Amino acid sequence: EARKLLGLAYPERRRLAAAVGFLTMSSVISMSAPFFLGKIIDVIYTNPTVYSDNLTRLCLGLSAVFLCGAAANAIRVYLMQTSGQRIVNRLRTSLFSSILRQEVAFFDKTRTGELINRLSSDTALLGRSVTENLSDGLRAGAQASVGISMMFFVSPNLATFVLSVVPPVSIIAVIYGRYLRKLTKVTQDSLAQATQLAEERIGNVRTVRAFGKEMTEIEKYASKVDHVMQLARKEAFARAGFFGATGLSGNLIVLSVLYKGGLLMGSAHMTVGELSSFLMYAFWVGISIGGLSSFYSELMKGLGAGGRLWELLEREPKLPFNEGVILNEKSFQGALEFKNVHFAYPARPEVPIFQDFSLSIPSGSVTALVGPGKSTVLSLLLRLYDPASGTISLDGHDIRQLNPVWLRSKIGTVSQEPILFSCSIAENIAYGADDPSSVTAEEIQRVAEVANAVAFIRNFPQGFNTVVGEKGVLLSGGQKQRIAIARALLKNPKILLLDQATSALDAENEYLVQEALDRLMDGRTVLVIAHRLSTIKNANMVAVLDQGKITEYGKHEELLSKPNG
Repeated sequence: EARKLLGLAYPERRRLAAAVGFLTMSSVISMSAPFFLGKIIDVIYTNPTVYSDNLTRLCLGLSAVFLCGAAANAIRVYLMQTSGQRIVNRLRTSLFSSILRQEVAFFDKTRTGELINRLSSDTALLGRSVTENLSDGLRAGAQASVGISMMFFVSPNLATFVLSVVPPVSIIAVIYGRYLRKLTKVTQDSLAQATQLAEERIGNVRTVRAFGKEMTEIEKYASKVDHVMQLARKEAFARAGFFGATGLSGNLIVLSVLYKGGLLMGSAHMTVGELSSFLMYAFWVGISIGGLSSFYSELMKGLGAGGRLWELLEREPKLPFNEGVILNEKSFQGALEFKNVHFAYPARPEVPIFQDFSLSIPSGSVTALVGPGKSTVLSLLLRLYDPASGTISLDGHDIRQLNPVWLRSKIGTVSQEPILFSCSIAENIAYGADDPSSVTAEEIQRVAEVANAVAFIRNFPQGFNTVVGEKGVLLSGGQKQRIAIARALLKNPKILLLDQATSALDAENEYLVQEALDRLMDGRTVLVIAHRLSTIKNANMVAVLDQGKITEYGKHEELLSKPNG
């Protein structure tokens, strides 16, 4: 905890030291200002002598001290703010890397709102409570120490009087401040309860009107708001008492401090300037107390934010993200098998997902699953989740030992409703390739021509640089699926995993989709998951899944003449 907070400021060792030096300089040459003002006043009022040549020099000299204080304050502010920024940036980048490196299963139990809030709000608190708050704390502490210590040096007898009435009175103020707060909380609770009755009923005007009971709601609300009104009166009385007592006490305390200082004769006589210095120091101490209180509150909030931020950066990923082996050397075309895998979602272990599999995929096949949960094979083949009780083999060797990046690069998937990123079409297509920057302009046009997407990609109102997304230029479903079809062609997937929408679409544009969605059967091992009979009659195997198991694993001819039907 506290040991790790020192680590954050370790990159900034030289910047922060200068800030503390300039802070202490400013405090020193700012708490010796009341002392000189007393001398200046005594030059002209306690005994005027015969005060025009011994006054210009003093003011002219003190102006220089004021200038130095201003410069020191400026430099301190600049250094502290820059250090805060340069710590917050590092925290933000490291937190984003740690979050993005984690496994998929973590995002199921954690909402995006919490992660975004940690990414923006809490980092500001953790970067401000280690540099831009300790300066204020140190300044407040120095102010209080120098103020109280030097207040005894001017008049000890009057300093023991100001520490016998101010302390006990301020104790009552803290006690009296909680009564008003609890009364206000009570009134606010009653108002919230009354409002919760007026939001439900407006939400159900249809049912409150069928029976004809509408006025009765008006009297119920009237009674509730009257009850809220009566409790609010008891708050006003206490507030009036507080205001009167606080004004009277302050005025009488100042008058009593002033009055006593004129009756001290002989032993400790107070010239005009010394009284002014005394009063200034009292004010300074009064400010410093509130400074300390604010510092403590801010420090506690900062520790609260740090408690949550100090966790994601130190969490081990559940499954390996790198450090694998790539066999390559060709001799690999979609030859994968299953060994009766059993697993449910890690998010929900209640209902089973896959209880049995005996499915095999050969080279140059258009094998097609069918049934009624069958879409989760997509998740398994790309190594996002992990089998619980089973084994997936790819050309003898299993997919566990392989490096996930190369495996996910070779396997390419196409769906019906694809997520579209907020960028130009000239980039989204390049997103498939290994290097999105190293793409020629004509390659995008050629790929659009292959997928027949030039009808809209070239002819935008903003051209190729159109921002595509849910906002602004809304692309149609057919076009936004044709762009996805064109996306995967650049990475040359040896295994293609299509998908079928249950809801039908317009047949006017169906020719282009039928020329890209299932016309990509260019010798690639394809596991089409569809329901149309055309794919069933235009493929090798039509294996059927039902009740979490594989029943039929024959070609189309064998399954064509079912024993029952």
